[PDB]
Amino acid sequence: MKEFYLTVEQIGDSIFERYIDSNGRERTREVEYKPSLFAHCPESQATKYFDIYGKPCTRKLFANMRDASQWIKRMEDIGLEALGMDDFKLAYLSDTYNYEIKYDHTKIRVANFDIEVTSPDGFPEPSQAKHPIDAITHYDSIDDRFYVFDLLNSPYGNVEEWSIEIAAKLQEQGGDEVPSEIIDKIIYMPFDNEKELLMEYLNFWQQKTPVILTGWNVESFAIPYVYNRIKNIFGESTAKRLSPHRKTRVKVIENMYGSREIITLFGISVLDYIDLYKKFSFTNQPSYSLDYISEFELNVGKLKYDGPISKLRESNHQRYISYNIIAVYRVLQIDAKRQFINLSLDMGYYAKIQIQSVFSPIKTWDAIIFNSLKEQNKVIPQGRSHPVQPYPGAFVKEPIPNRYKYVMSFDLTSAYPSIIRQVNISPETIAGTFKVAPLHDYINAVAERPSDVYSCSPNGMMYYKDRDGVVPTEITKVFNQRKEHKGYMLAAQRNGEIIKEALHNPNLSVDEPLDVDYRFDFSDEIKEKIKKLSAKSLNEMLFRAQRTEVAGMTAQINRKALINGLAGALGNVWFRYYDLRNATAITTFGQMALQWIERKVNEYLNEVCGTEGEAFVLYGDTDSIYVSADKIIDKVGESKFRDTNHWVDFLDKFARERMEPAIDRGFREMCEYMNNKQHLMFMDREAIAGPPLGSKGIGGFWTGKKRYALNVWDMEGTRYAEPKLKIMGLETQKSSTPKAVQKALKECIRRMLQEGEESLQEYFKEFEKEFRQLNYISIASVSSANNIAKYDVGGFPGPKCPFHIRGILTYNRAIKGNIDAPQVVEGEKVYVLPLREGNPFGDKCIAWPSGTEITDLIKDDVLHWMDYTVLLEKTFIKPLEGFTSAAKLDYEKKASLFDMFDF
DNA sequence: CACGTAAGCAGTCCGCG
DNA sequence: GCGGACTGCTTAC
Ligand SMILES: Nc1ccn([C@H]2C[C@H](O)[C@@H](COP(=O)(O)OP(=O)(O)OP(=O)(O)O)O2)c(=O)n1
Ligand SMILES: [Ca+2]
Ligand SMILES: [Ca+2]
Ligand SMILES: [Ca+2]
Ligand SMILES: [Ca+2]
Ligand SMILES: [Ca+2]
Repeated sequence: MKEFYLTVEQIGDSIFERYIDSNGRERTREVEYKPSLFAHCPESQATKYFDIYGKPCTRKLFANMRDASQWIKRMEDIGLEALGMDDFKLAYLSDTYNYEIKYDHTKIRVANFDIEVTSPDGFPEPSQAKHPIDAITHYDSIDDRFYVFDLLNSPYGNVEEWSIEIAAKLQEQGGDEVPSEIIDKIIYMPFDNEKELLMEYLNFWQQKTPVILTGWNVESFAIPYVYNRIKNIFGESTAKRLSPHRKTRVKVIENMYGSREIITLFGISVLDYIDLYKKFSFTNQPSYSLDYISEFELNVGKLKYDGPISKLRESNHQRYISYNIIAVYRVLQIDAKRQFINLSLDMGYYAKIQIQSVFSPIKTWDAIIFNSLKEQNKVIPQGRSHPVQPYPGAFVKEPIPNRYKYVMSFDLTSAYPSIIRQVNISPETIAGTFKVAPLHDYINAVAERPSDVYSCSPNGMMYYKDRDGVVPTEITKVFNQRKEHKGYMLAAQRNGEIIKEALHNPNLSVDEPLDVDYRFDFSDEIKEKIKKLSAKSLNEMLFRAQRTEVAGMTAQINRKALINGLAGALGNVWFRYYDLRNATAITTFGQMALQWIERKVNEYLNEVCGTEGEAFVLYGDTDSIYVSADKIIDKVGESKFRDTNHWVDFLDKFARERMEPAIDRGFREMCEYMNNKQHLMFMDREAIAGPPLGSKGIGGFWTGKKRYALNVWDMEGTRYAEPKLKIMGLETQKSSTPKAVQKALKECIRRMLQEGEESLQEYFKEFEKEFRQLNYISIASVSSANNIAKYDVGGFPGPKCPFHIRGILTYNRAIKGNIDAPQVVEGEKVYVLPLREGNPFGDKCIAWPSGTEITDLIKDDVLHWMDYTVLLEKTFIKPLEGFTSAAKLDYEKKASLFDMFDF
C-alpha cells in the first residue's frame, strides 16, 4: 500500500513520527528535520520560489529547527518578513507525503476507555489523584476487544470477581444486560492490588499504543487522573510511559473564564468524544453526561443504580463493572451512528495535519492552502499581528409580525463560499479598488457599474477574472465533496418517506429487508417490492435509511462548516490570510444579493399576477427569502384543488418552472453588473408551507427577526408523508427552555398552524390544568453557569447577580459541609427552579448540575417549595403570549357579549 | 494556541411626586 | 409596575 502518517510531533531538533509503512505495519522514527524558510531577494536573483504576489524569494535551508526559529527572531529584529511554513511538523508532513493521502482505518489503532474511581470525600480531582483507580475498560479497535481491569482489593472495600454470566442476564432477572453482541469480546482481568493493575495497564498500553485516543471526558478526567495517579505511585518517568516518545506537558487551555490543566501526551492524538460531539453534531444539549447523550442519540434507557456512585463498588461491584463496560460501548455506539471519528480522519488526512487539529478551521485551512501553494513552488507569507476590529455581516429584513398562510422559501447554495468563488476573492487576486456608492444604489441598479475589467464586490474591492485564487480553488474542492454527501443524505431522506408511506399498509408476511443502497433514490422496482413488505421488514429498512441519512448529514454539514469557516477565518486576526477587505467583500456582496433578488422577485411576481407594488417577499436573513404565496393560490382559486398535495404540487411546479428561472435571470444580471468571474448564485426552493386544505390552521407566523414557524409539506424536494414544523428561534428550539415546556409549546404551535385557534385553546386549557403534575426535571430551566466566583459574596449574591448564578449560590449554601453532594462546575450547565416566598433556602431560586437528580437531602424541599405559578408564567405563558399576539389569535377565549347566554 | 456577525429574550438596576 | 440601559445567554445565519 501507500504509506501514511499516524502522528507527528516536534521535540527539539527532532521530528517524531508514528506511521504505517508499505507493508501496512506500524512504525516509528526520529528525524533530524532540515526545514526551509524564505526571504525576499532582488529580481536579479534567479530562483524557482515566488511569494503569492509573484515577488521572488530565496530559500534558506537550516541545519536544524532551532536555527530556523532563531532566524525568524533575527528577521523580526531587523524588520523584514520571514516567509514559509513556521510550524515545522506541517512542512515535515508536506515533504514526507507529497501526494493525496489514502489511509486504511483498519491499520489505525483507536482506543476508547473510561475509568472508575471510588471517592468518599467529594469529586476525585485528577490533579490530586488521591484515590485508587478501581476499574478501567479499554476498547481496542484493532483487536475489537474490551480489556477490563478490575481492582478486587481497595482501602474502600474488598470485592469478589465480576461475573460475565450475570452481566449478560436481563436486568429483570438480576443481571446487568451487558449487550449480547459484545459479551464474547470482553477480556476480564482481576487484580488483588492497584499497583499490579496499573503496571499491567502500562505494559498493555505499550503493546497496544493508542493512535487515536477517545472516550467521554477522557481529556479532562480519565487521562489526567491516570497520568497523575501513576505519577504518585511510581514516579513521573513511569507516568511518561503513556507517551510513545516518553514526553508529556502539563498543559493550560485558555478559555474565557478560567483554565483547565490537561496533559499533552506526545505521539498520541486525543479526540475527546465530548469535544467531537459539541463540534460536529449541531445540537445544543441541556446536559452532556453520557447517560443523557446516549438516550438522546440511541433511545437507550438510563443505567439505573440504587444509592450513590461512591458506594456502588462496595454495594454492587457486579453492576459497577458492567456499567463501566457499557459506558465504553455506548461511545462506540454513538460513533457507529454519527461517524465523527471517520470525519476527523477524513479531514485530518485531507489537510495533512495532526488529527487533533480538525478542531481548528484555522490550522486546517493554513495546512490546505500551504500544501496547495507549495505544489506550485510558491511561498506563503509570514503570520502577522492584527488588532481586533469589528466588521459588518449579513442583512436581516424586519418582518411584519403576523400570520402567513402560504409561504415558499428560497436560499443560496453554500452562500459565502459561492460568493468567494463568484467574485474570485483570495489574498493574491486583489486587483484594486473603485469608489463605492451607497449599497442601496447597487441594490437598485442605479449606481455606476464598478468596473468593466475586474470582478467586484459592492464593498469597493476589485479582483482578477483571468486567474484563480488559492482560496477559491481550495474552497471549491471541499464544496464539491460537501455536495456529494448532501446528495447522499437527501436521497436517503427521500427514501425514508417512501418507507414511511408504505408503513400505512404493511403486509402480513414474513420476509426480509431489501438489500439496497439508501444513498440513491429507490428504483420503481424497489418501490414495488416495498409495497409488498411486512411491518417488521419496513421498520428495519426505515432504521437503515435514517442511519444512512445521519451519516450523510455528518459528512456534508461539517464540510459545509469547514468551507464557511474559511470565509470567517478571513476575519480572524490569527489567520495567515486575515484581511478585512476580503472578509467584507463577502458579507457586503451577501447583503446586496439578498436585497437585489428581493426586488427582482417582487417585480416578477407582481408581473405574473397582473399587479403592481404588492410586497411578496415577507422576510429574509443573510441569503434567504420567504415569499407569501397567498396571491399565487388566490389567483387560481383554492376551490380548484383536490387535496393538500394538489396545491403543494402546484406550488412546487410554480417555484421550479417559473420562479427559479426568473431568480436565475435576476442573478445573472447582478453578476454582469459586478463583472464577476463566474455566476454561482444558485437560489433553490427550500420549503413549501401552508395549512392542511380545508382546515382552520394558520399555516405559519413570524414574531420578529430570526423568530418564526411554518407548517412544511416539502423541504428541498423531500415530500413528507406527514407535515413537519420548521420552527426557528422560538422557545421550542432553545436548550434553556424546560423539556416539557418545549414539547407543550410545540403542540401549541402545531395546533395553531394545522388546526386553528379553538384547537389551541383546548390544548392550553388542558396543559394549564395538569402541568403541576409534571416531573420537576422536565419543568426546570437550563443555563450555563459561567463566572460563578465573581458574584459570590460570602456564599451570597453580589451586585448584578444573574438569576441562574443566584440559584447556584442557594444550592452551595444548602449543601454546605456535606461532602456527598455534587458540586456545580464552572462553565457547565445547571437546571434552575424558582422558589415560593418564605422557603428554607432563603432565596427566590435554586440551581443544580443538569442531567442529574438533585441530591436527596434537598430534593424533598425543592419539590415542596417549587413555584409552579412563576414557572408556568415565565416559560410557557409569556412565550405563548408572543406567538399568539403575532399571529393575531388568543390562547384563551376572550370575554364577549355572548358570555351573557347559557352554554 | 485562537472561523465570522446579527439579533432576540430574561434578568438586574434604577428612575419615578 | 414598566421603560430603558445594561449584562448574560442563546440562536439564525
Ligand atoms: N454556522 C454558520 C451558518 C451560516 N453562516 C454563514 C455562511 C453561510 O454561507 C451563510 C448562509 O447560511 P446557510 O445556513 O444557508 O449555509 P449555506 O448557504 O453555506 O449552506 P446551504 O447550501 O445548506 O444553504 O451564512 C456561517 O458563517 N456559519
Ligand atoms: Ca463512571
Ligand atoms: Ca444557504
Ligand atoms: Ca403493503
Ligand atoms: Ca439559509
Ligand atoms: Ca438548498
